[PDB]
Amino acid sequence: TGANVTFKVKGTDKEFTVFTTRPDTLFGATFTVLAPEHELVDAITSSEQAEAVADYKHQASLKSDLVRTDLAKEKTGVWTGAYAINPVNGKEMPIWIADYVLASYGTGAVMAVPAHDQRDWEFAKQFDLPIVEVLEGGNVEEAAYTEDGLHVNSDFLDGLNKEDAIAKIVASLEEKGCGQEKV
Repeated sequence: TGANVTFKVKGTDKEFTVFTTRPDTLFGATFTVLAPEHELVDAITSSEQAEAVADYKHQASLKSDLVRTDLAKEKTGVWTGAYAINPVNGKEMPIWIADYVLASYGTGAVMAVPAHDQRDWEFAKQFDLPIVEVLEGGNVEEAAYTEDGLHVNSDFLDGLNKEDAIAKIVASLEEKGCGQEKV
């Protein structure tokens, strides 16, 4: 009961898809995270980042899934040198690779919404990435707010609930060809 969302890689011919349960949190997506093992990684890595990205892929391949998805472990990762385009507002989002995302978790790609996902939150805090609230009810600078609330900072989604916003966002994307609901 989710949605596939497609992100273009800025300045290239490349794209990747993320599967998300919460397409309505799209305006809160401040970066994207690919599993170190994702197919796209080598293609979009900048020449400056290439060596750190290779050391990081090596290090992550030395860790089991269970270790990598252990919430208590320090968050770890490296910037690819590339940016993704948010299909709803064209904003640029850095593309990082990180342990905590597995190649088998969905598409191996997540749109990170640190304000409302604990793992993304901890990664954003670790790496000083921006945190933007889109569901009201919490204090996202101090703790991820992982519950439902009315939308804010979300343009045409402002004031709606989960069911409503999911409907509108999905329509907006299917019409553009940048998304679609998947089961």
